[PDB]
Amino acid sequence: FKLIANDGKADRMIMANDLLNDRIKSIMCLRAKQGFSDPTPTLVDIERTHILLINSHYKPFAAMGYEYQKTRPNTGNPTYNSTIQFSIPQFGDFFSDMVVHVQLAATSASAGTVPALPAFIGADDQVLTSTSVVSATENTTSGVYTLYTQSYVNQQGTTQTVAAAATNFVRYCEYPGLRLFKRVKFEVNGNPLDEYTALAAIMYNKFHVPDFKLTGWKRLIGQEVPVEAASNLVNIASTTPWGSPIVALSDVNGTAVTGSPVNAAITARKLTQVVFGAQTPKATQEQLNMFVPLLFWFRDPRLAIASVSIPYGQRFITVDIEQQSNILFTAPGNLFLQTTVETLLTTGAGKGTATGVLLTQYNRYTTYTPTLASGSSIDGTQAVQNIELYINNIFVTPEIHDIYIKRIGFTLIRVYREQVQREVNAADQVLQSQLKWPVEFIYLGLRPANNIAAGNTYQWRDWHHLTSVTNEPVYDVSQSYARVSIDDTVAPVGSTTFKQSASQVMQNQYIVPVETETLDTVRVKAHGIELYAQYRAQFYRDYIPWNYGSFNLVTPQDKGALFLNFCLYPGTYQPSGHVNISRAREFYIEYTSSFCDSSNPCDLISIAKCINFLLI
Amino acid sequence: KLIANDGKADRMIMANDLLNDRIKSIMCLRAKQGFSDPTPTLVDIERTHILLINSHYKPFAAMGYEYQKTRPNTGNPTYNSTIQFSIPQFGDFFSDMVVHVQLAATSASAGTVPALPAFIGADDQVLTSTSVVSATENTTSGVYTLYTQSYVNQQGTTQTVAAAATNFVRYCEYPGLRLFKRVKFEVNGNPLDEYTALAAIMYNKFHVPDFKLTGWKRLIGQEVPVEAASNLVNIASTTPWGSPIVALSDVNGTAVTGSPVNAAITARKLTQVVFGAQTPKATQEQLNMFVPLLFWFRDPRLAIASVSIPYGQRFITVDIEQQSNILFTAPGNLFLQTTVETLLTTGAGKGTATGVLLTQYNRYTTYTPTLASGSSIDGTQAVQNIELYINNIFVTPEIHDIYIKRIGFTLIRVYREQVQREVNAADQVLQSQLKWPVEFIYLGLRPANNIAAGNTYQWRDWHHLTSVTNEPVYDVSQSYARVSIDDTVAPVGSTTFKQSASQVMQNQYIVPVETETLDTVRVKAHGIELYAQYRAQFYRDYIPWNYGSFNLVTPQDKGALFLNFCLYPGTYQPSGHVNISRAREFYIEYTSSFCDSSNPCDLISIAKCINFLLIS
Amino acid sequence: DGKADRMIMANDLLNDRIKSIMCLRAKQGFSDPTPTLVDIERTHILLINSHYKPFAAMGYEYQKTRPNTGNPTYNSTIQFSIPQFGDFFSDMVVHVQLAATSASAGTVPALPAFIGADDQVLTSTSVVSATENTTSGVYTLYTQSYVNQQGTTQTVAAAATNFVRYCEYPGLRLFKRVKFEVNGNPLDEYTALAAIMYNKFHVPDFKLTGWKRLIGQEVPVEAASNLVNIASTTPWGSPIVALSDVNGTAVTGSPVNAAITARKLTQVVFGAQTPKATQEQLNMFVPLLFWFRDPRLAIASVSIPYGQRFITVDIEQQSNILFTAPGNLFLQTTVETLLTTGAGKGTATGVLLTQYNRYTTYTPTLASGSSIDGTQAVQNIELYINNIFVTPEIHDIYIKRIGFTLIRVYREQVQREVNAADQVLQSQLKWPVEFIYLGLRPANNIAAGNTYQWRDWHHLTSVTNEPVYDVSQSYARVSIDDTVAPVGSTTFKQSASQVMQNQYIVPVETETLDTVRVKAHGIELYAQYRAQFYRDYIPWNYGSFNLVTPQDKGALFLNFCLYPGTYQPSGHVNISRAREFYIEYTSSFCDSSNPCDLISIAKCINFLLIS
Repeated sequence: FKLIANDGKADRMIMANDLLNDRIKSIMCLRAKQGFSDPTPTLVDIERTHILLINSHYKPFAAMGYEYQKTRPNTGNPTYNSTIQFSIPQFGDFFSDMVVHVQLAATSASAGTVPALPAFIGADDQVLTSTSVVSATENTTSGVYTLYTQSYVNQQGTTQTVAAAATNFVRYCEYPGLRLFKRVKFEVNGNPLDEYTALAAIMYNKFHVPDFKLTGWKRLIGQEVPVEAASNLVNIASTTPWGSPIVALSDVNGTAVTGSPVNAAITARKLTQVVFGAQTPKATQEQLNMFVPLLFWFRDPRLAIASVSIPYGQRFITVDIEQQSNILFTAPGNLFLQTTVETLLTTGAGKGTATGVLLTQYNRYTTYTPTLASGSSIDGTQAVQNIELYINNIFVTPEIHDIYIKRIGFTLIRVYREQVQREVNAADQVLQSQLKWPVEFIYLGLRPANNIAAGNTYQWRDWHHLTSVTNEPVYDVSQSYARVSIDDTVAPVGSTTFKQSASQVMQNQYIVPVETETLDTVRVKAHGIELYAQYRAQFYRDYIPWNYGSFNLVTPQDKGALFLNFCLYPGTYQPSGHVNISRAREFYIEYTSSFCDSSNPCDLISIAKCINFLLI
Repeated sequence: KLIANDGKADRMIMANDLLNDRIKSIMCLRAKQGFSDPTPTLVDIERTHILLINSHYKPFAAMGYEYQKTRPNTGNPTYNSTIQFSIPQFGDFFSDMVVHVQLAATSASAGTVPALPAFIGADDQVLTSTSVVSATENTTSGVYTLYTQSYVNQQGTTQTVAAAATNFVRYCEYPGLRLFKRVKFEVNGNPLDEYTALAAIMYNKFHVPDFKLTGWKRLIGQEVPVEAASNLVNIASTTPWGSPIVALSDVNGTAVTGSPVNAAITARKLTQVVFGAQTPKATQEQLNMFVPLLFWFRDPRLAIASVSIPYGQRFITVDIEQQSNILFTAPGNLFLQTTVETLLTTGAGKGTATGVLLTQYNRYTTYTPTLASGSSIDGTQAVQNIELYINNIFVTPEIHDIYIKRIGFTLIRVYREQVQREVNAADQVLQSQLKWPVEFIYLGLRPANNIAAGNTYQWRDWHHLTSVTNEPVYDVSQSYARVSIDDTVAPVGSTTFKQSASQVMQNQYIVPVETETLDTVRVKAHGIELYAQYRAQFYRDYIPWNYGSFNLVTPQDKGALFLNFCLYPGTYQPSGHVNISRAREFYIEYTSSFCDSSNPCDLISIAKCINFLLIS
Repeated sequence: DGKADRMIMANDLLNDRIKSIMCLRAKQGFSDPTPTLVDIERTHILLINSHYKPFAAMGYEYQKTRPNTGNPTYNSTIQFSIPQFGDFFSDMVVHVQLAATSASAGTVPALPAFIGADDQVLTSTSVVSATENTTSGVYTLYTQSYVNQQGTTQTVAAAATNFVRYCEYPGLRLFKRVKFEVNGNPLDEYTALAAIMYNKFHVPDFKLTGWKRLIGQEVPVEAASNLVNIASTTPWGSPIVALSDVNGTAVTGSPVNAAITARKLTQVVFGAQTPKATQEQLNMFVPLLFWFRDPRLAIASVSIPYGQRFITVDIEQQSNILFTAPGNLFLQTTVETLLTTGAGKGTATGVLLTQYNRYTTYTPTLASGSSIDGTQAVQNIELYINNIFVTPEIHDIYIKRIGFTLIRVYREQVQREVNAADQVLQSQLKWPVEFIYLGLRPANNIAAGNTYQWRDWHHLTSVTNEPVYDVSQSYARVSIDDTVAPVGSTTFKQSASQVMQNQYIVPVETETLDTVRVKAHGIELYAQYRAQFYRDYIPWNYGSFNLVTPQDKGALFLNFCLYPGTYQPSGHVNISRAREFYIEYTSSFCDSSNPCDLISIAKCINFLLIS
């Protein structure tokens, strides 16, 4: 390797080594004539034109240290569905990031009973006991007798009696720490200095938690994390699980048989993902521990709030707590409805009925459905065992503190501004009347009202989704076959003494959450002037979060989360664009919907982050 | 209790005795110089010390942006054509660009069920319109082996040969990346910069971190996984296993290895499903893509002055791939059922179809998705819309005229690609495309078969830089059944106690196994070693891990290599390059364990070079 | 305008600055009165700005080096020279090559003991026992045997060979000790404990796959299945699809046609951690995690000359890197139940069989006398060094004017613990502390007797194994008399089977730390907080893309700076307090029966002279 510092026009413009060497010759000549003993230039002299890519320089920081502090509420024993207020103690010169520790008690569902059995299916041979319900459909024309059986069993398959004991399981909604804080408010002198609701908390969940922070984020707000599990070897090189008669076959023409398995080429095991946390239904949800961060601007250390700048008399963190019925839900436990259909094909007298003779073919089909126990609901006495505000307090030297107060003047801050408009229109133009400061960007969504409805059995999951979610089942079915000869003196091949039997049993069932988007197009208009033309919602959900923000902006998973951007660097502190209001009086967000109508009302959610100023 | 001045260590990191001296001095000068306030200025402190609590920012020269979409000058768009957009006159600058492509919903044409496979066995051959049956006698063992093959749909209903059948349709992986064969930024008739799908897949591998991946996939039409949860598989203190095998102990009291016990946790499984453009469907929905144009001027800092590239001579030209490389036929609801049955008789005629005393029966059943004959893609599928979206930046007139008169020039990065087809196991390939300083080079040796029409996995392998083979993984359902056919003799130890067993394919996965095509790579330029002969994992794993930070993603593709020559690939500030003298005689040397005359490969080399752009 | 826009953009100030400068330039006689971009940038920032500054000429090239200590082996000290090449040397990575290796031939072990007390038979292929029950008429038969994957029964004492696997992250455990020697004295050094703290905290997802490939961790491969859902059809037979009861209501548990067309994805692994008959040659590029990996902090070769600079790697034993695992050998456990109703019911001679049931599991089993190859060679080991070159003019200025460089060093202490709560003095802290990795790893995680040591060795919690079963369920009915109506008859036989289709092992983590408290020279730096504060909140809040929230439930981060991972210092623990530094813990797991290691790895600030 030889370094080449000056090769033509390209190197002259990128490295400028001829100039750099000329600057050195000039600087050493001036220092020498001016009487310096050391004529070699200073590193600053070089840095006035050229950057040094190898450089160990740094600056000393004004002496600084920090320490967290727990604080209990002024409002006594904490409960669900209440307002909890913390004082911001006088401790550090500044206070910065905050996080609230919430402790929810271990809880179980009340005792219930096995519900009544389903109604009859077939019109014939109806029998109802305490343990099963049996009906049948005859068909003497085809000779097929269909028998319907439904019963209740546990996981091991033991039949459960109607009205016997049964207990539902309990689960927390997804992201319960985000839904638990109905409203979070930082107020000084009676008025809210900044505030946000659970809609902002879930907007943050979708746009500002990259994967290198996700596992801890999920743990802070009570969302279970998946755990990877490894299986036995499913492929072993040079062998196969298939029996020999079907392996490595060739047809009569020498060609390998389509559908004939061959030996595996690699040795591999399977990975599966399991969850067993707050969102998985359990007989007893263990004590839930969450550390909910407060998503205020001053979480940034550079933006730490000077303690003397706010009186201790009226400075508070005030949190409205969601109700338990929106956080904890019952779910089916160790109780399953077994639905079995059996077909018996007879060919003799009475065929198609229960008295038909000569059974040639038998088939069984069976599914299992998790079932709710009657009268088993959540424990309403579940205690909020502990809640405490953690405040990071920063300390500085007395000299710098006095200089900082007298010379800082003000600080640039960011605040939330929320508006929710109920809609039954497929298309509408919604004046944004809570938007009233320089807006950097707006989170936008059209959440169906059913996502938060107590009648939606999937509210625990759908509440934070911004789309209409339907549930598509995926079945794992075990197929079996069996043939048996009942006459040891007659050849089975081609005889009715060569019986047939088959079975399809449900092995497991998955639920695919299928999102149907609620926004087709979005338009942003201010005083009859387009800020954003009518573009497909996919432009705001996919392209804008992809192009802007760097690691501060995450492309959202939710198909309904949209980002109306007005700045060049959405995550950074340095201002880089806004829409002032200002002539923003008539600020309109116009949408088109293929989902929203009178039968499917939705909430147009628009949350903006605005710039304001705090004078210290 | 802050400390600030504990020893030499605190003296060099915080320098608090120095800072106090500077403050005490500054207060005395200002007092001596007649200032009303002697306390220093934050700038005065920051000339030596850095302030960790600082809300300072600089005002930005007023600017705002707005997107504008335009249609091509070349009329109705089609596959296999050139589409050209003019860049309209709108803002003072134009920046990031994205192209909306809309492909009509499409399905395959009607076909037929193909002919059944040939005979497997030599005996008892029967050909039906609905099944093909053969057999293999074995009088020595008494085993009659019966082979049956037929066609079924998903529900299992038999399909008649030459009856109706329709194939499904699928898109190739990353359709938005392959759709654009070439993308041109044209000025004065000269290509100012251009790239291919090869550069697009290099970007897909190296510059899409996980916090941008979901949105990136949606922009280019790649399906996104959807996580689905199952029923509870583990329930604390119970089991799915029947009691006779649960928690057994041997005669010595030790727990039986292989005897399952109750579960200790309660868990669900998570599986992932896809159902988008790449999943075969009877009808693929209207595919909407917003394909970003990966030019350098996507950076807002590097927006192009509208005056410096005049209107009327600036164009975006896009070459569109043929339809047959984007949309593909895949098997529909038609499956080949492969069944082997073995009959173990012991009486007269054992091993033939006339065997009498049947003792054991086995059935083995696999299913293979099958293409219908004469069912192909719709060649009239229209490109329903294509529009270029351009971000337009507006600035004040005062700063505009100052910047255009003073910036002089701007650095740009341009693609420079070369593809050399190889049948040599090792070769030294002169890189003739290189004319300018090179920051880094994307490298790969892609097998020609990955883009060959004869490859039925071309829809998937086209962007892979290795040789991919397909390894089946079988989910097998095993069943057993035993029945006594004589109620007067005990079953145990009697031939009246018949046996039956079945193995049915429940599902099958395809594992894409990558075989690396590059063993070692060496970089030699102007008779100078810039990279010695190093293993391919050095360029694939080590270099992307060490350099680039969040701007350089470690590639999943095992054949993606990154030859770096700068310290910070991904930043605008230059940080190293290969100079033009060496770039004009530049060699990339490889050794391969795969490439030979039976496996031709293309050595793809795409360098990112530095050039310049004058202003007006 | 107005007020808000005057403070964010100050455009009326900017225009007045422009008007002022253009006039003063005209007053002073400048030919071009239009302002300079610098003059604008003294107050306002230019969001569109293609300006850059030229860098002093500099290039880099890597170099490969073989060790001074002869042929490399396991369980040995390997030392490298740092050759003289560039003016500075920077990032380092070590290529390790481990030979392809297989287990020695062994045998099929002895069959298990009898389960039932009756009808006990032992052959070379199976062990059979039975439990009678004349009261219920159920005769239970137990059969255990060895098979391969295809189900072919294996004979006791016949040939059988174990597979081999590597521990997880073999590149991190192989380098038992990595140290940078300068003039005899270790300038900085770390262990595998520091390497796995980097694994948990400093590898974000955009670097994860290559990291795993660098240190020998297998990477999952996504695999797609056939279609499982097809719109407007179903896999279920007609008799159970879309049923309605007698009231017209759709039947609960009756499947309907699929609404979407979807296929499944699953992940498979088949690398160094997956057991194989032959583990092919393993190639790792293990990076050395020293501070001077940052190009800016590259070490001047003149200040640390050749001959007095070395990289020394202590290599772990093979028994901690390579392990045996079950091969193509499985124990089949089968239970059959025969309910008879006639004479001799509940015994082997009972007549009238109405119900048959079979339960069958398979457990992967080790072959006897099949162990790892102790002669497996370290086929190659080489040090890669990035060498940085500069012009002679700037090197001269830089060596005379830089003075010193701040460096960071690892300081580690391991404390064997049997107390449920303790106050542990951190006696290894010489220098200012930026942050501390904390962990309480059970001694059983690195125990030779722990069959899961290949996996648990780097975990900081107590790990237990929870099976998850895939079970195939079957049913069969047969009429054995063609003259009797089957419904309601004992001639209508019943049969059912549960067969294990697969089995997963879920690693269940039990945290070993409940609360942590930090006391230093009589000062509380951290009150007694829950472990989840240090594992979840602190890594989430701090560090940006340089601090990853750890997956390990036992990884704790004791932070004392504002920007961990960045070169510019942003907070530390003064040395006075560091000399009397205590970490007080509370544990639900550690006791006299469960020893644990309190692992504390501090990152400290140190200076380094130049020239």
